[PDB]
Amino acid sequence: TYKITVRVYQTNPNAFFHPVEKTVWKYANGGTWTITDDQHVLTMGGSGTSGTLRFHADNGESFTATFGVHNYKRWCDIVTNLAADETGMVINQQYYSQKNREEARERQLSNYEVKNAKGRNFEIVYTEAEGNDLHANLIIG
Amino acid sequence: TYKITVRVYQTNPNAFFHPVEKTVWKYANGGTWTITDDQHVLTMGGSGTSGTLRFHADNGESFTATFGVHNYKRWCDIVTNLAADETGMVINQQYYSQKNREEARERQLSNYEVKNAKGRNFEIVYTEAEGNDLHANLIIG
Ligand SMILES: CC(=O)N[C@@H]1[C@@H](O)[C@H](O)[C@@H](CO)O[C@H]1O
Ligand SMILES: CC(=O)N[C@@H]1[C@@H](O)[C@H](O)[C@@H](CO)O[C@H]1O
Repeated sequence: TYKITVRVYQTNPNAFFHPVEKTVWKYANGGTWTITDDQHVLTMGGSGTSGTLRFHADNGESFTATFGVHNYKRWCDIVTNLAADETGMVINQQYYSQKNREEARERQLSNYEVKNAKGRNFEIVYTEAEGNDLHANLIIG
Repeated sequence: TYKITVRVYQTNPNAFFHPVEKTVWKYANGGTWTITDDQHVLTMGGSGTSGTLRFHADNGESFTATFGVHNYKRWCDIVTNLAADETGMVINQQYYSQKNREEARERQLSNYEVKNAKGRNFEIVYTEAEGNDLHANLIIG
């Protein structure tokens, strides 16, 4: 099994984001999202699956942060500028069907950042980036 | 918009279930799962969508409880004896393509119960079953 423990950092007082969806993809015997000490903990049955957290702010901004393991190496991606019909479960499935998402997963990134249309930065950084007990920061700008 | 507020009653000390996935379907401008006063709150953009909570117990038992609005009336369904590849997001999507799930949704039930292979009962009952501010108990046997 693989575990990814996620700590969320919010740095900008002009918004407040909160989790509104948490999904687990069906490969590698699935998995579970739970909470321990205010951290989001994804446990997966083996290498080859992932889970997505969707966040929403009062001002209408939203994004997904997806975490997984591909051929025993961690990966992550952020999708911003979400339309109302781009829920977390829609995005999570796309990592195994849609070319640009698949390629993001295949990059096996220990860190990734992107800006939305409003210019806000979002970053994931794995602070424990190897082995079966993985830890990442999600930093919202 | 439609809101469904869910209170979880665990009645049997021989197991302990906790939520491990919370998904939102893409129709009707999607929606959001949040928590207020230990209650799971689903808000949806209009009629025609739903959200799934998956629960897991440390003895290996699990189930999905899905809540939504179909043709302006609440619906619910429970799926248990889940295979490892039947995550919450898998089940949630099935309500919009798999005929038996579609039919369960279209029944617009305000009350439903079912047993798993171990003989445990699971029940959803809407205590406020009318209008746009809906309230349900999820009762674990
Ligand atoms: C601006 C933005 O969010 N771009 C995302 C990018 O971060 C992601 O790597 C890619 C593939 O999933 O999808 C894009 O929509
Ligand atoms: C034992 C069990 O979970 N049976 C479920 C039933 O409750 C549900 O109405 C139906 C359609 O979704 O799918 C079955 O697998």
